[PDB]
Amino acid sequence: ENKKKLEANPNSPEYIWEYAISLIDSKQYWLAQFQLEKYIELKPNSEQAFHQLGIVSEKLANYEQAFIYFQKASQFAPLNRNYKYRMGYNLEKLGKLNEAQKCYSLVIDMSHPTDEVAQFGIGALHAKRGLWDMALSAYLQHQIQSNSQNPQLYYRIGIAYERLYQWTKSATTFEQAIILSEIMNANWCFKCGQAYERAENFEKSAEFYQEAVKRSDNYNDYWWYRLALMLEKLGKYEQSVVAFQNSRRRKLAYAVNPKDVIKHKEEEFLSYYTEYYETLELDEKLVLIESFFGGNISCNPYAILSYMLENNYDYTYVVVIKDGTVIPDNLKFNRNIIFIKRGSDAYLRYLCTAKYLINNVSFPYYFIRKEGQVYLNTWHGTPMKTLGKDIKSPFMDHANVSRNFLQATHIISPNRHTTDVILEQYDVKDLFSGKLAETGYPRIDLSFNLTDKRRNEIAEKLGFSNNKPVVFYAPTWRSKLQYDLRKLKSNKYNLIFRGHHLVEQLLETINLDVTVAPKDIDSNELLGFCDLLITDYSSIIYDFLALSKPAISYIYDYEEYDAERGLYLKPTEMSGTVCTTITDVKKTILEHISSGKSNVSEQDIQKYSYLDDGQATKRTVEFMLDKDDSCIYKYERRKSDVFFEGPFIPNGISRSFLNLMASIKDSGKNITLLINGSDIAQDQKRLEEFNNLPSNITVLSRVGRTPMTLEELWVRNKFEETYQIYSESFTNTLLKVYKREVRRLLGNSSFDNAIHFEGYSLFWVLLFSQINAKKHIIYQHNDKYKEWKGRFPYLEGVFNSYVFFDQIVSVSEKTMENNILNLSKEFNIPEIKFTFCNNPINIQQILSSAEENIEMESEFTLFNGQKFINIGRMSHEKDQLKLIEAFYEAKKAHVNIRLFILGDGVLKQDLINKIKDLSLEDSVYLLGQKKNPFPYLKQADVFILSSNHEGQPMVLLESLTLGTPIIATDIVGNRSILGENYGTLVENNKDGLVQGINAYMEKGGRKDKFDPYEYQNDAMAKFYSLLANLEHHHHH
Ligand SMILES: [Zn+2]
Repeated sequence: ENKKKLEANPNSPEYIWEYAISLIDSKQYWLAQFQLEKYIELKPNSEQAFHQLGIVSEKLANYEQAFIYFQKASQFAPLNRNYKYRMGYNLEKLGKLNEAQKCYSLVIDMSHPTDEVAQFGIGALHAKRGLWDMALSAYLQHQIQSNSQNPQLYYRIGIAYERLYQWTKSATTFEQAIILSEIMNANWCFKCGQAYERAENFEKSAEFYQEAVKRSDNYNDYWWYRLALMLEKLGKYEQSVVAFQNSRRRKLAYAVNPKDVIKHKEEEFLSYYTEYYETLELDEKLVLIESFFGGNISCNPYAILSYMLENNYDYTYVVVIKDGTVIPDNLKFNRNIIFIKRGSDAYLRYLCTAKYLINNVSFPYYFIRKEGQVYLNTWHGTPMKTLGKDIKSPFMDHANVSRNFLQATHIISPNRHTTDVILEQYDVKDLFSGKLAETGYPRIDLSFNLTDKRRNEIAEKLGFSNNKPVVFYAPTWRSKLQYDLRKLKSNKYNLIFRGHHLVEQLLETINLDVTVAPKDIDSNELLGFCDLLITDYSSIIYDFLALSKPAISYIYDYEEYDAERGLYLKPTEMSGTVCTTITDVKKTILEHISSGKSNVSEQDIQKYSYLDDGQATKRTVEFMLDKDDSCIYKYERRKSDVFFEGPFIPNGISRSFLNLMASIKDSGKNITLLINGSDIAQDQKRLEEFNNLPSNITVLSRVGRTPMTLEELWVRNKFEETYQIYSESFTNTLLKVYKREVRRLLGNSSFDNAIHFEGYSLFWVLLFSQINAKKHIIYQHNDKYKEWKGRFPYLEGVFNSYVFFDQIVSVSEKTMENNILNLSKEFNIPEIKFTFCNNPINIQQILSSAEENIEMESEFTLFNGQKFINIGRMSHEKDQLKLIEAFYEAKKAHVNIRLFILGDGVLKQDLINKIKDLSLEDSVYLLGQKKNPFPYLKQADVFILSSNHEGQPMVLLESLTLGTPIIATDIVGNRSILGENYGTLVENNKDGLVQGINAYMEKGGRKDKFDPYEYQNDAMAKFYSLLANLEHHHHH
């Protein structure tokens, strides 16, 4: 490329070496030979010079001079292995076979015993240079000499055959490496199908192309394309089209570009899933198995997979694994089992194609059960600590589990205790539209039916030559375990321990009689293998009680663990022998080993283990395939109404929602509330307002992003940017997002009424329009047109979405007509859709707050003539300056008067400044912010509201139920609640408030005849009139 003979300045080793290497890199070997001879004349001790001369002489086919040069280089660094190999190669090319073989032997003996030349011979170093004829010969020699059966060696042999264009030998060799493999490799299956194609065996080529795409974790369009070609050559045109259609990750005509649409990586990942969800067909002979997020293959899903394997069920099985997941022995060398990694492309496709899904915890947030899919959630044990909706530690942490139960069609239980706890503590009893059957855990079958074969294999895999008793210690995650395992050192029994992968790795096993159970052995097999079980707070004890063996509940830290996790059971009512010290554990072990007595109470077996007869897996499988209804827990579901309040900001909307919740709490219905848990967990005051809900409220929280296709992301982003109605197809595309999201959150649930109570959040307006309900209702708490043009642009999208609801309910009749005037004609909403419903009040709490809470009251209210009260925020909208000015004028005519103000705010200091101006320091008192103002509101004589803007003046009704009358400025908020019949209204000026004070002092409080129960009965009757009859379920 470059001459570099440019520097004709001679005799310089630097320039000579520069020119020589440039000649070698340009493959001008004969020309570089003379320059390296000149360098050796100058520096006759450069090891690199002898290295290059050996390379040059070998490229020049001077094999004798190559050996001489490589030898002179090797004695410059006898620890260099590449030199010794090149010595042997050039001797082999020379014909000196024996001298070369002694060289190869030195190369082998001086190599680390897992470097490739150790397990695969000297041919691996030929392969590193592309010398495939010599690599194949050495591979074949090393296989025959070692009788090796390593699949990796057969793979390297097939690679050599492939680069020699001996395709038939390459294909058959790859098939051996695959057959000899513990788990079939997707990459190997492609190399085998590729070689079979080049050999023109199309049936074998299609066979292994099919294997490759079935087991490929990542999407490979190339492999789908090659499979489709081979299927076409075979004449299978239908399957050829399917593979051709799948030769593109995205099949749909989105008419949009992914680069301009996708903002976040999660959006791209979810877009592939959503297409798979909508387009891929279910395989009626496919079963997916997942246990503990693929971290291991154990528990109930493993027992079901094992049962259906040994009974030869006609299925293909997909087992979900992670990196480094240990594989049980009975699953190796099985072509009917496909291992795919969680979260991969194959994971998403198989979640959308497997007809039968089996899990013991939960699928991730994006999983949606397709129609015709069977999802069996087995769970993973009898619960013993605080669990689910009572765990406040991460807010709404159980939400995806409650989601998964709503996605499930079948659920199994080990005992009625677990049935009650799961259905109640995950808030899904009335919503769960599937089937729950009490079959007992199939994992217990692995303990009952341990074979003498497997028992002997576990014994030799452990190192137990004698039939000494086996003691199994399996505690839960939370040093003492070191002290406890020394104290249990004994020759009388074999001690087996299983704990957390972290605990077992830093155990220091010497000085210990203990054996850490290998991770390839199931815990239920260990229960049937052992003779005595030691545990503390693990649900594995209830797998044990039906095995007629002694158990020990060793609970040294019951105080600490109960304080942290809250245990269901007291110490005296746990199973087996309850021990609090380690010396008592050893004493109890030897007592029971010698006596042979059982120590498990039969009352415990009747509570938790009455279903364990070693046949639960047949019951579960027949239940899942809808062939055995004998174990179903049939019960009556309540009808359900679903609500949305918002993010529970403490405001007028939340206070009205809480009052409505208190009024309907004993209606015999399931009141469901949908929330966004992340929007509430941030604010301490939002959580406090959320915690005031009645305890019977079923609560579901959205988890994660909404899965959307490519065009669905564009359509949504466009709508949430322009808020316009565009066409029928555009609207249907947008609404398809929210019907899918309703399914993701609720499954096949159905409700009587879906009530969007907030009326603001656009996401929840479109979502509630798609809930399967008999009636869809959305509230209006304000003048929506003023809120739209004042603060919230997205309210335009809400107005263009009122078409998707049946009723639009305002919180007052005045507000209703205002909303009709501003929205009905402008947005094509029929007048008949609009209605109103007065906000409910909690009469019992108002009455209880005023009469109870005998609290510290200022001495200046306790003694006076006429008392006037006002609660506000000093936000200028309350306008307390016009109040104190009307007071100064009203003190003239009548003087035996006092006034009190509650609250705090910005315009505070200006109030105390005005206190001295009117010289009323002893006639007006500015009390603090009171956490319970109802004692003051009852004991006062007049409640004054001088406000200029009032949104939800509910204190006005509150005071009137307490029997203390009202004077309030005639603004739109105070008139919407009072009108002309309740309370006394005045103009919004100083003179109007003085007239109201003076009119009260002559004539008294207005004789409005306000009945709090009449207002409550009217408000609730209007509410119940808005609900549905026995009408038909639908979505919009
Ligand atoms: Zn409807």
